[PDB]
Amino acid sequence: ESADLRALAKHLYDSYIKSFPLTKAKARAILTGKKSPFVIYDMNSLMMGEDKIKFKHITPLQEQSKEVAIRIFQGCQFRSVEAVQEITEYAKSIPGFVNLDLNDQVTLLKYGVHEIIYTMLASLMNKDGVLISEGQGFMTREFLKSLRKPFGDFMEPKFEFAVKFNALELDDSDLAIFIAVIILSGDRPGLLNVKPIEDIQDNLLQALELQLKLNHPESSQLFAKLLQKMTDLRQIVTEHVQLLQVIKKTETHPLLQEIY
Amino acid sequence: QLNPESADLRALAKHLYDSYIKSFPLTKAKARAILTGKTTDKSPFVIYDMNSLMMGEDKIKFKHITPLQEQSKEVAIRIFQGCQFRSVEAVQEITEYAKSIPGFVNLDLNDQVTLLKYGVHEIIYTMLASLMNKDGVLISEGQGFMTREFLKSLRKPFGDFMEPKFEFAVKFNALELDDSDLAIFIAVIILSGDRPGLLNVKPIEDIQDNLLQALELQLKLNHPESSQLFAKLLQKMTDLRQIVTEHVQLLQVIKKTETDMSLHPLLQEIYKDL
Ligand SMILES: *C(/C=C\C/C=C\C/C=C\CCCC(=O)O)=C\C(=O)CCCCC
Ligand SMILES: *C(/C=C\C/C=C\C/C=C\CCCC(=O)O)=C\C(=O)CCCCC
Ligand SMILES: COc1ccc2[nH]cc(CC(=O)O)c2c1
Repeated sequence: ESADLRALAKHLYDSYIKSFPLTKAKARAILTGKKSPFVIYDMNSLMMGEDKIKFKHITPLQEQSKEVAIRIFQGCQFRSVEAVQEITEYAKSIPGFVNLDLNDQVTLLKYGVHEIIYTMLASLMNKDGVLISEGQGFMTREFLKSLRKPFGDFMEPKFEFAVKFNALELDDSDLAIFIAVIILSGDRPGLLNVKPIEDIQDNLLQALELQLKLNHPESSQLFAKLLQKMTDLRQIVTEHVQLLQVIKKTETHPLLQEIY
Repeated sequence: QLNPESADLRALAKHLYDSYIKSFPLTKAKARAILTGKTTDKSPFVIYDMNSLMMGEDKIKFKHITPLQEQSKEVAIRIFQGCQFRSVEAVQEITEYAKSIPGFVNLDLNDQVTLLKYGVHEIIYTMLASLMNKDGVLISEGQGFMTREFLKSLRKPFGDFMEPKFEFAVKFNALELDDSDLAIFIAVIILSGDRPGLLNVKPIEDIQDNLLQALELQLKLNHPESSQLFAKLLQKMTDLRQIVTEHVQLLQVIKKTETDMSLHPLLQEIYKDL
């Protein structure tokens, strides 16, 4: 069976590499400084970042808000929607996932993408900032935290999580299995056939356990610690939805709003 | 097979179970015995409505399980004040249990308080599942049984307090853990280290790691054929967090809607800036 677990782990890694452009290994090389990314540390930096390197985001569109805080918040949305498709492609590569009731596949993705988005966003963050637009840029943590109204605190919670999550020192091969475990959560509301879902997650967990023991022999109970982080993830997610709610108190296209 | 390493983990498991039995008067084993209505000496009086409640005070005498307020003129309030007193008593039991966790009393005094402050309700909900089945919950140390529907029809504010507990319990109980398992799981909850405001996270994480090791072996030896029970159990910890958060919000509403109802100081201190 150990062979089958290593096969699964390898398969997930390969798929993870193909589905996600910017890996943690790549992101870390850039973050530690081991072509420097454009650093957005203030307002003028931003404006030059958009101009000197048209960030493939919302910035191009007219009739927006031309208000930095609002445009930054919306760029986060554009990228999130983009990430959702990468996550979806990856999910279909998970053994058994496609064979699940189609409604359940949609339910799992619906409730799983936010947890995965923040998990992976941690790979692109350090206590000082976050990598943006395929790593071409680095947006300062301080800059983000200096945004007015409720925008100054929308990213901070992700940073706090990232700092702690990153302490586990997971690599892409570990993350590939962890992400799949998140997707196959049988406790998502509205599921029609929980059994198959838990059966797959059980096999994924077994693979994750072996992966962490072979990959980090020195880290006692790393498996247990990683699973505990699920608590942190869901907290950051619900917390995110709440701010997202309060946002409907600022009033920050129709087809665009439909898309995002 | 057996080695000095796993031997130490088994000794710790035994210690924790022993201490658990000494700290908690109503174990899951006793709870299930009463619930499975097996015997004729352990039969609880069932409170499923007002009249039953009225007569319950007679049969399953409540040594003021509900704060001395005589006829508090309100079922919802009396029941509520009743669960408050029980919670305080449970906090006392858990506190006694915590001191038995190797290394716990050796940690910084402030962290000791922090760990109890954030771990207490999570443990209470975990153990409360031992006293529940899909139809109700044992009360007054097992002498009584209050139905889920009765509690569910209390009143706008209160009628919603227990449902989330029951929902959790039905799923958690599906794991079929026994007291020896829970003693370690509860110890793991207490020694988190990821609690807000901890001064020295390191020593705490070292203790928890050893407890997680103890829990892992325990589950595999006690539940041979229950694949990934360990991981499924740890995932339940997020369910507990949810319950607590939701319960806190309910309390805020009660605080404002019932300005004439006192809330226990101990509990108030625990929820403060939580
Ligand atoms: C926006 C919110 C989520 C990012 C979505 C997925 C995370 C994984 C990779 C993308 C990160 C790179 C990037 O941020 O573009 C978070 C923000 O930092 C807002 C900035 C707006 C994006 C340029
Ligand atoms: C209160 C309702 C629910 C119980 C609340 C908390 C559970 C705490 C401890 C359980 C023990 C678990 C263990 O140690 O195994 C119900 C009442 O008590 C009110 C009714 C009183 C009648 C007026
Ligand atoms: C229903 O009344 C209450 C009031 C305050 C409380 N604090 C802790 C609990 C335990 C639980 O949630 O069962 C509780 C119950």
